[PDB]
Amino acid sequence: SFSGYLKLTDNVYIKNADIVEEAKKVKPTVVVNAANVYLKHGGGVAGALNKATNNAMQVESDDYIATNGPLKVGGSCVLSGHNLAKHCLHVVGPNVNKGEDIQLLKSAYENFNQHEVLLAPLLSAGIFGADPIHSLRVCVDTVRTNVYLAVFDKNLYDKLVSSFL
Ligand SMILES: O=C1CC(I)=CC=N1
Repeated sequence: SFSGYLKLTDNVYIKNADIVEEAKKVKPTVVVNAANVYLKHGGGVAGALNKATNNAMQVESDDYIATNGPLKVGGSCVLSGHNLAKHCLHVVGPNVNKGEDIQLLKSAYENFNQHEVLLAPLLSAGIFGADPIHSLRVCVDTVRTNVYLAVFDKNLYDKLVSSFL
């Protein structure tokens, strides 16, 4: 299963790792994508996960959007995990850089509760513009299922562990 994770709470674990590399090594049941409402996997975690699937995630996502329309901010959808996981839970955290409401971060993390165990990034962190310390606090206070957080940035990882209440 997952290795080298630091236990934060009863159910939240954290590691300084590239989520693509974590997914290829573990091949978890669920890998969470930091998605936008259009499932346009351009940059950040989404661009990286999609590129690891040789664009298969984008092809599948475009078919999903053609059929169903866009997701809601705070919403999610379950798609194939391709070569990374059994499934990919595409979760839309609020993008602060696009003026979206940070209050929706709790709704976004609520999606994780429908899955027993997940490999995930910190929602709304990185290019989404929210404070990662706040995202980790919402995560531990919202997610009740087992979440293995992969934090790409080492300096951020250290700051998150050292400041965790
Ligand atoms: O290139 C990337 C970005 C991020 I954020 C996580 C993993 N790979």
